[PDB]
Amino acid sequence: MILDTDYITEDGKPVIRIFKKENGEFKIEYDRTFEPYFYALLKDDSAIEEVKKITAERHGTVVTVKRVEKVQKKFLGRPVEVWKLYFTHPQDVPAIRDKIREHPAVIDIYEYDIPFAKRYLIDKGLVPMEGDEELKMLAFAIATLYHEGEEFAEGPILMISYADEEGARVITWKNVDLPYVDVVSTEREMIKRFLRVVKEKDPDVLITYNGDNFDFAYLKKRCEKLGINFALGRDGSEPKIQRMGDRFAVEVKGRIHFDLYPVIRRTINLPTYTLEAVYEAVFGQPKEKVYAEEITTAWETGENLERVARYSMEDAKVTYELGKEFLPMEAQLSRLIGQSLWDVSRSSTGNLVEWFLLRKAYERNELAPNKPDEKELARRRQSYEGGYVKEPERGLWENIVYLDFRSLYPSIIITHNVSPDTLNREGCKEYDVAPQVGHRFCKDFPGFIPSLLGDLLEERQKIKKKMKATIDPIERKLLDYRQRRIKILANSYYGYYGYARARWYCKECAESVTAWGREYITMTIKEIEEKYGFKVIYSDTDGFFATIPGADAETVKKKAMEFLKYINAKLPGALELEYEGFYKRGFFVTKKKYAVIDEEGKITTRGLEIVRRDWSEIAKETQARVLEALLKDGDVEKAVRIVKEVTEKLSKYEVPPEKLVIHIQITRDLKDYKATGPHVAVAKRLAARGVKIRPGTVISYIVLKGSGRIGDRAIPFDEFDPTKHKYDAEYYIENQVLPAVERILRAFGYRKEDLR
DNA sequence: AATTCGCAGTTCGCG
DNA sequence: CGCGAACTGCG
Repeated sequence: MILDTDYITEDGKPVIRIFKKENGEFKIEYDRTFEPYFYALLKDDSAIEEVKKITAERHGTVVTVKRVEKVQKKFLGRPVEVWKLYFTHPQDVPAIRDKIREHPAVIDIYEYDIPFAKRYLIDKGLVPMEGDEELKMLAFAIATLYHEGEEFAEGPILMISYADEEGARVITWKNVDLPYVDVVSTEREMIKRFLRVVKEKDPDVLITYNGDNFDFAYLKKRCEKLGINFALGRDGSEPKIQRMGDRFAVEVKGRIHFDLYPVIRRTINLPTYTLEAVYEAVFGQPKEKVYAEEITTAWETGENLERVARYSMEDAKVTYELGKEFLPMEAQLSRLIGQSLWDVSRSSTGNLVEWFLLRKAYERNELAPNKPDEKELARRRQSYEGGYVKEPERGLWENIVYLDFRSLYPSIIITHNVSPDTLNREGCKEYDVAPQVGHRFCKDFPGFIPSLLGDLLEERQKIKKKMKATIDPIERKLLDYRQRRIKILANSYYGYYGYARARWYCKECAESVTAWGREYITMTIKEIEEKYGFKVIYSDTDGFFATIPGADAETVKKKAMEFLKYINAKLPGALELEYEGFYKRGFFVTKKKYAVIDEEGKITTRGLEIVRRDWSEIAKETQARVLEALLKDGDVEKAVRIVKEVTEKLSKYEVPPEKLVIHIQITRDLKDYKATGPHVAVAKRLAARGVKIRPGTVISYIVLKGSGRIGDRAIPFDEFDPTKHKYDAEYYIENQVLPAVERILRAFGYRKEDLR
């Protein structure tokens, strides 16, 4: 199993290291034969010996073109000849590429920004995380001494906890009377003991929660103050702290540093991403938070350190359990994309698609288009029309079916062969023409993307077959993760086409996909209404809700099935309309906001305040209770009574403050805000006290009694003191609870004033 | 740093 | 000074 690749330099030459786990044994394979390269398109082929002779400077060393070679490649499906330029060292490419490009005899250069170690995985056809290897995992966490106003890591680390399959332990340098606590005499001894634990356990994976931006940088700065060689890497190196623009990321050579924090933020939608909230959401069990003020207080007084150590132990324990839950899924992502788990677990959609495509392009001798520079990025600013959204027939409906297309956009891409290499390609026998926008797509050969998509969807079906047939629980589950990752990847191609930073950006492809989607859904709506007598209540992009106004539940179901047989005989290629479900009742509030109830009483909500982090729990819970009384009991009277009891509890200050918290993400640097809403106001005051506020921070605040601007009486919920602060009961009535329920209960004649 | 589609709370500036 | 537009966030 390949874990990662990198390179080191030996006598001026790159040596690739392949880090592997084979038969339970860690191995480093060295490859001295791989040459960095990129491609150049020349106006005339005699110009090569001119550019073959260009040189650059790399702090000290002159940089030469090592050697050149003419190759035949495809570019967007058309044959092309280019010069492959080889170099001695990968750092030669950034030093020289701008000067080779600026040459008047060079039309353009290509594949000039591919990191050497990732280039190696692609060109050698190596796929990380393949095979039957069990990885040894170890989670760790730290507790630090924090004082408001101090610089980062001016205080000592107080405890280091770690956990694996054998249990969890805490190292600390004060006496704590617990069996899982190991006491050493100093902070230096604690770090050194932790280093020895990691060396002795020799894990393949180090799991942290936000270790990229807290734990390792804290450890590093203490190790600098204390004179510790923090040799965590299997090659004896220190953790390598890389700038990723906004934040940092930390590598441990020969291991996989698996930071759960970027993984969870991209995998689950939670109102906040504290370790306690993530653990409770994933496993359903509570985890108690101990705050920095309490930790520092316990350390300086020497009292109740057992509580701090138990919290520290539990941090490591739940980090391990979360690592066990999420690492297998990320390993399948790594195998599918063909890049290291470290990389893919820190990457966004656009990057992941692009790395998959670069590997496929290499496999097919397709030269990669370049990323856009500034002038092209501005040229790609234009938007295009998206999915069709019908204004709902608002209100309460009975006996509804939902019909939707199976994977509408992937079906369109495959059926109509939508790809930048087939777009208006001249000379073909056959074309499909996008409605409205008119783009033509050659059908004579499978386009690059449709071909990859079709392979993906076919592989996913084969995995589902192997899953049901396989006789192995571990294999069955890894297959499940793989088919889920394939679905996400296949569903990512449409948006990637419209992504202005994409190498294979194609706005014509993107808007042809949406145009066909609009044509299929609106034509299907027309057929069901005109030929089958349905009333379409609401429709959004790839599906619609419909009923037969005067009909009973069984009539609606059966005629829906008849329509499906009718319409699917008319739909071309991979387009397929499917029966998604029957809902006894549904309430449609606005576009993209509705709730339905199935025959077993399960309520599904979409777009409603109940799902949003920026609405208080008291409002969300009231909306939920109103929707239960309407959809399940058909009892408007009960729903109104519910609202009146909630508004009465608020005005008597009987609601727990925890149900009044509003969670809102900070999305940018605080000085970049043109306007200051309440969460920005809270964040700015926290940053004034020295608190680290970065994009992605979730501000959790409560609105206090007073008047004027909400932001002027908003405070972090952590600071809420029910003895010195009064929450704004009227604010949570008038701005939270009543707005969330009013738009539902208006359909039955009630105004806000009859609910207070 | 996937897309376009959508709703709505807060703040503020304008007649 | 009530109203709407801008800003903002998150489905």
